[PDB]
Amino acid sequence: GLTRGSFPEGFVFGTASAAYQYEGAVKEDGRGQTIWDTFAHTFGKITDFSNADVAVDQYHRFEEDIQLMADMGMDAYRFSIAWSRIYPNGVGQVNQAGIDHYNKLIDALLAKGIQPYVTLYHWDLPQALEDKYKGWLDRQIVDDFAAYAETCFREFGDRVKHWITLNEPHTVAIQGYDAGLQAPGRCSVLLHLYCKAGNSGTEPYVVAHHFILAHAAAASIYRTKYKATQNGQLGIAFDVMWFEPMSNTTIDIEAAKRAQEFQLGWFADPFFFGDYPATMRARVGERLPRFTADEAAVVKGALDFVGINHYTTYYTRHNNTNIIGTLLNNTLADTGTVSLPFKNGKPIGDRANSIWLYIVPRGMRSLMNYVKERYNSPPVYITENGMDDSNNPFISIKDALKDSKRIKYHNDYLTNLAASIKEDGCDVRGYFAWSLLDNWEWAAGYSSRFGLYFVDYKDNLKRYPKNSVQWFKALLKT
Repeated sequence: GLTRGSFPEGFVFGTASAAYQYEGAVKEDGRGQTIWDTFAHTFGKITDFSNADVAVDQYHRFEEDIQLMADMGMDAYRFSIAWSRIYPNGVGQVNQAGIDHYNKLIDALLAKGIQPYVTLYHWDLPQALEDKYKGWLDRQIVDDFAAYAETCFREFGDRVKHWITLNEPHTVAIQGYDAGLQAPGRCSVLLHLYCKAGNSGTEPYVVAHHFILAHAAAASIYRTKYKATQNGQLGIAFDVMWFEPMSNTTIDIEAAKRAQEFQLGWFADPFFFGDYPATMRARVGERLPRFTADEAAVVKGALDFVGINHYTTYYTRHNNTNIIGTLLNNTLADTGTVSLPFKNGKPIGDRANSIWLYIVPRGMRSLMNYVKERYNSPPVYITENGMDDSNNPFISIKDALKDSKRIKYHNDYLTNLAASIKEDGCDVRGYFAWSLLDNWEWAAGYSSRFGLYFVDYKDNLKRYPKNSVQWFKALLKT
C-alpha cells in the first residue's frame, strides 16, 4: 500500500480549509462585512437556509484543530486570510486585531512543526469594495488587492513561505457572474430569473481579466520587494475537472481539449504564454479583454507554482448553440462544448454526496500529464482533493464516522498521483486534502460533509475523527 516512500523525499502532505467556511466570529475583533455575509443572509442563496456566522468556530478553536492535524502527522495546513479582518473596508484603516489573530495562528502551526500555506483570496471580498465599485468588475480591484497582498507579505512573510494569491478564479467568474449561484450572485436575468442584475456574456470575462492582473500585481510586489529576503513562493489554486471525449471521434477529442482550454487555459495560458488561448480569442471575440504589452510582460511568468484543485472528470462533446433562437451569451455557450458525467446514460463513476462530484481516480493522472506537457513541467501542488458525505440526521454519529468511501477515494487518487510522479515524471510537490473538518460548504451549507473530522453541529461543534483520520495517520507514519 501507499506510504511516504511512494512519493518523492520532501513531498508535503496537508489538509485545507478556508476562512469563511471555518472561522465564524463574523462580527468579532473588527472584521468587516463581506459579499458572502451579504449573500448568506439573502433569501434563496443558501440551499439549507444556513449561514457561517459561527461555522465551526475555528477563529477560537484553532489550537484544538492544530492538535487534530498533528494527530495524523500532517506536514502543512492550507488556510486563508479573511481580507476583511485585515482591511474591514477593503482599503483604508488596517485592523491590528486581524494581524494579531493570524500571527497567533501562524505561530501555533509552526510550533507544532506544521507549515502554513496561505491563500490570500478565498472568495470573501469586503462588501465595502462591492459597494464602492462593484468589486472584481472594476480595474481598481487590481491595486486594492495588491495592497492587501503587500500588507500580508510585510506582516507574515517572515514565516509564511507559500502563498496562494487566489482560489479558483474560474469558479468565481462563472458561478459569481454567469450562473449567479455564488456571491455576488450576478447574471443575465434573461438566463436566470433569480439574479437581480448582471450580464453572463460579458462580466465573467471582465472578472477573470481582473483576477489575472491582480495576481500579477501582487507577484510583481512580491518579487521586487519581498522574495529576495523572505525566500517564499507565490501561486494560484485553479479549479480543474479533467475532460475525456464523449466518443472516439476527432470532433469530441478536440472538444475535450477545448473545454480544458476554457477552464484551465483561460488563466494558465496568460501566466505561461502572455495571452488567452487562441480558442477563446476566436469564440469570445471582443467580449474577451486584451492585455497591453506591458500587462503581458507582468503577467507572463507570474507563477512560481501551479495549485490544482482537482476532484472529478466529465465527458465532453462538441456542441453548437441552437441556430434558431434568441442568443443569450454565456460562458458554456462560448466553449462550443457540453461536459457531463454521463455517456449513453451511464455515469462516469460512483458519485460522492455533491451532485457534481464523480469519483474518477485516473483523472488525477491524466491531468498531471496534461499540465506537464502544456506548460513545460511547472511545479504543481494538489491544493485540494477530497469528497463528501451527506449530512444524514437518520444515522448515528458512530455510523457517520465510517467513511470507507472517502478512504477509497484518497487511496485511489493518491495512487494515481504517485504514478504520475514516479512513472510519468510530473513535478508534483505536495497534496492537501479537502477538508480537515466538516464545514460550511458555501451554497450547499451544512448539507455536505468533506472533513476527515466529523463536526457535531448539535453538540457545540464537537470534533470526532472519521476512520480516514487513522488512514492518513498510518499513511504518514515516518
